[PDB]
Amino acid sequence: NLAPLPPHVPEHLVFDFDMYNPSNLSAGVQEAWAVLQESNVPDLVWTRCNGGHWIATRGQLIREAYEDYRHFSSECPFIPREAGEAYDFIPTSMDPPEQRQFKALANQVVGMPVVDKLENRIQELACSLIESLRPQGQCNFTEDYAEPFPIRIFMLLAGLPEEDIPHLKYLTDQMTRPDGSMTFAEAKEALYDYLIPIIEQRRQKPGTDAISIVANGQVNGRPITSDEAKRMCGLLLVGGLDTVVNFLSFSMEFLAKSPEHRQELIERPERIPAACEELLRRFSLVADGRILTSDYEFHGVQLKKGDQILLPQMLSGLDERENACPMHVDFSRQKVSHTTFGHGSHLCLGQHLARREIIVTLKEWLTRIPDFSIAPGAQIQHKSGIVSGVQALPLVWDPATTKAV
Ligand code: HEM
Repeated sequence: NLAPLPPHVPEHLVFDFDMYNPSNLSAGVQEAWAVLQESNVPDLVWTRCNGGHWIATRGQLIREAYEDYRHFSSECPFIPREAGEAYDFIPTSMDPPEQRQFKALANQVVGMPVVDKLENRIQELACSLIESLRPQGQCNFTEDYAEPFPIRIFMLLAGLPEEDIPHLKYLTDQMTRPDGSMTFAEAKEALYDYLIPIIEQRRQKPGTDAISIVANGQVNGRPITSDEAKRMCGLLLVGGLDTVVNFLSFSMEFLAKSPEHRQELIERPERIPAACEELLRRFSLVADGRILTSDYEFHGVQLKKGDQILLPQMLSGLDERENACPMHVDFSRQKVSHTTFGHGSHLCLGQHLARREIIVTLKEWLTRIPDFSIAPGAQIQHKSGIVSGVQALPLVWDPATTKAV
């Protein structure tokens, strides 16, 4: 389904890439997206899929566009346009200076001090989850750890019932990896229907949870409104349920295939932090964009007001001009360059929480289950979207080789 080429788009700048169903998906989602970085592809292209939009294929441009909010606005960050228009999460749908105020409050509920406070709990859940799987000798990583671990920690932070996970997770997934079952506006509607009552109650009888903190916060000297609280909370929800979840599978899929990398971390644990960054670079998984606020010429290409442009955060670290041998995982890289957590005034607020959950998982898993692999006959399938993911990850191991700690 290709849309007719706009009058201002040069025919030679056309490359029909479908961010929701890339061609070589079978080889891995990152590999599938990296085709945009082949010699035959210009730095800035236009695809006719999903309504027609631009795509910046180089780290340099991606960074530039993200730094220039004057021309590239957050107002419409999702593709297709229908989704981006219905998109109203705070603070991502807003540009600075406005953005700053809300960013500050959000940082209060998921910032560093909060992570430091939840450390022991994160460590406890990881250990408990793993120890319970260790003797089984097998599991579907995606549903047995990748999902429960980060999500339960979030529900704990938000003070929400673990019984709502299935419902909430489904709605989130429809927003990043659309099933066609429902439009973005509907998924968004459903999620807000869930939050409104809760925020209401949290305004009258406040608690210590992130939701209470947000629902009763102060922005620009005055108090936050219900709508504003609802829109910010909706964003924390999507971030807490559909980000770390997927990243952990990509990483575990790789560690399961690379004994030498597992070994390296087991012997030189001081390398884990560095390893975490390299994996964040190699298995980057986010791709959203911006909207042109006016006609603007970007690197020789003429962009028209209203044009939407995808700035794949995942491509920056795969660009050979930024990292030599991009597809190779090297824990000892002198300089690990990436924009996995974004770039510009919208740099990820939950990156500290994320890194903590990743580093804990790596350390605690390899301690108890140092040797594991992917189940025979299983074919690991990836899925593309605003946030890419793994369908399932069947792992197997000899319990006799595990270590109860
Ligand atoms: C590996 C995990 C994660 C990745 C790769 C990631 C990636 C990103 C990216 C690329 C952005 C920038 C989007 C843009 O500029 O349009 C972002 C924003 C954000 N992330 Fe994360 N994120 C992760 C985990 C989290 C978690 C766990 C939370 C917390 C619940 C979270 C909350 C946010 C928020 C609130 C923003 C919006 C900040 C703003 O608009 O100013 N993220 N994230």
